[PDB]
Amino acid sequence: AEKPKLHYFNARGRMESTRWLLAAAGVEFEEKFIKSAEDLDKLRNDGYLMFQQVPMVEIDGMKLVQTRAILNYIASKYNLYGKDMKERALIDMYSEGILDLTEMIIQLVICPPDQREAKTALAKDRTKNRYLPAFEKVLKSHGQDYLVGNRLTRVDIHLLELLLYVEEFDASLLTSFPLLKAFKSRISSLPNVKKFLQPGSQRKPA
Amino acid sequence: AEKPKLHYFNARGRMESTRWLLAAAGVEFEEKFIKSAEDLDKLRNDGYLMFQQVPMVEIDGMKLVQTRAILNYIASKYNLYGKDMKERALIDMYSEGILDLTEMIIQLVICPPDQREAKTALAKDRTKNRYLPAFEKVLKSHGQDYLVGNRLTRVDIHLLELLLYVEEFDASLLTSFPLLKAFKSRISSLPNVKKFLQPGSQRKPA
Ligand SMILES: [Cl-]
Repeated sequence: AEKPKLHYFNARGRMESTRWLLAAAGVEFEEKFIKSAEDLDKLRNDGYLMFQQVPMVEIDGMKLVQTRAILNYIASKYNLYGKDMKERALIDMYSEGILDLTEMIIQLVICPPDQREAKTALAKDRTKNRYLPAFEKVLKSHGQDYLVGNRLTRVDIHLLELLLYVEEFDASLLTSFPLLKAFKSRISSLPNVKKFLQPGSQRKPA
Repeated sequence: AEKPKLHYFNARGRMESTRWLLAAAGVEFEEKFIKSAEDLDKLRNDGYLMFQQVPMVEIDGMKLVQTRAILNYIASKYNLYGKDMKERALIDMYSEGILDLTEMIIQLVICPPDQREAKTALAKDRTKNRYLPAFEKVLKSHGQDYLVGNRLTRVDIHLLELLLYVEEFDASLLTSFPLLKAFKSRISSLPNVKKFLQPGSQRKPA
């Protein structure tokens, strides 16, 4: 199938950034949900999971695991990875910061309830004082609609996804970043993104 | 300077994989060690650290942070990232597995002493039963000297580095993987790698 096939639980988890990037690229995709231990064991026994873990994406004859490998391939394939290696260096630097903050926020519910408060205060401080200032500064410096190269790249999508999660986590964290507010509304208005934001899409709930 | 400039503590930590890749590529580099809080604050105040953290590498007019961004740029620049995006997909999938295991092993000393035993047993199980079998299988399947494309790529260097750390951590973990033993000796014998393995190089101690 030329539709990529996404193997994961029926949940956001580690697959959601790949759903976002495919949706932004206008690429229809199929999901095969892991609903049982037998589902996972079959993928493992069939040799489909190089390190016995999901996300796995079947695409272009490959069985790709590791979300960073999956995202890199999708971004290159659909021209969302910039035009040269210096542009990719900016995209990667920006993207890695976003993934680090996203990981901290996701880790809050996997962490035991008695440490969730302490890691929540830390995640909020890092959001307000380390990560969002860096991206506000990028947008303020060049004044362009997109993070890199004055055109849509993968990291605009990664940032929108993060901004949506911040709004779920604590909407007040966004109030002091006006260029990021405007960015969120702009990227949300891209036709493929608008479609993915609508109820009924493959976007997964919190 | 066309020598890249590596900003970090005088320690392996998160900079060592970049030292390895530059050394394997035959690229002379300069180190500027953070020896004081003033050193770090200056980098931060001067706007050199996008997310206020090191590693940072000055290269080709850029101030690159996030080790994955740094490594991606160095690999592309010095032709250690394969020849097409499908080859990069394999390189990335392999590399991400290696980084995940390396992180677990590094985390053992940062973790408090009273949990080091439990995470050590887990790291050893993952080494023996998840990660090293995957790479033994890659080498066994194609029987070639290198992981990807039958030529040296970044991930051969990442794997050698991991194999050296496994040998420090618990040398018995390697005994059942004969193709990985042979791989370690082969990659160690590359002229640029031999040089980096010699006492007196910029390779950092444990
Ligand atoms: Cl990457």
